[PDB]
Amino acid sequence: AEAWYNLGNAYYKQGDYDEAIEYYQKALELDPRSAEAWYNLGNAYYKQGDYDEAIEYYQKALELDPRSAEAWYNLGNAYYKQGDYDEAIEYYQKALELDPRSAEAWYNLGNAYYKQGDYDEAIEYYQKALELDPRS
Ligand SMILES: [Ca+2]
Ligand SMILES: [Ca+2]
Ligand SMILES: [Ca+2]
Ligand SMILES: [Ca+2]
Ligand SMILES: [Ca+2]
Ligand SMILES: [Ca+2]
Repeated sequence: AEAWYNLGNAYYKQGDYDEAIEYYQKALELDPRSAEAWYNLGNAYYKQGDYDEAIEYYQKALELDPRSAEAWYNLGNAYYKQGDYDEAIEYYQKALELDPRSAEAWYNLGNAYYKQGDYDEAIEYYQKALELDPRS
C-alpha cells in the first residue's frame, strides 16, 4: 500500500489529481486502515472542487485517526468553501481542541463567524489568531 500511496503523492504534488485518486484507491484496496490514503484522497477531491466527496473521505480518515487535527480542519474547510459556515465552525472547534495553538484554525473560525455576520465573535477569534501569529 505504501508504494501506491507514494506514487499517488508524487502525482498530487505535480497537480495530477485524477492520477493521484487512481493510486490512492489502489493503496486503499491493499490497506483499508490507511488514514493517510483516505485523507489524501479527500484532498485530491477538494482540489477538484468536489467537496461532497472530500467530506466522505475525511470522515473515513477521522474514523481511523480521530486525533487528526488536520482532517478536522480540512473537513471544516470543505464546508466553508461551500458556504456552510455553521458546519465549518463545529469542525474548526474540534481541530482547536486537539491543537489550541493553530493560528490557522483560530483565523478560519473567525472567518466563519464573519461570514455568518457575527462580527463580535469574528473579532474574538481573529484577536486569538493574531496573539499566536501577528505577521499576516
Ligand atoms: Ca453531490
Ligand atoms: Ca452537495
Ligand atoms: Ca461525483
Ligand atoms: Ca493527531
Ligand atoms: Ca454544496
Ligand atoms: Ca448550515
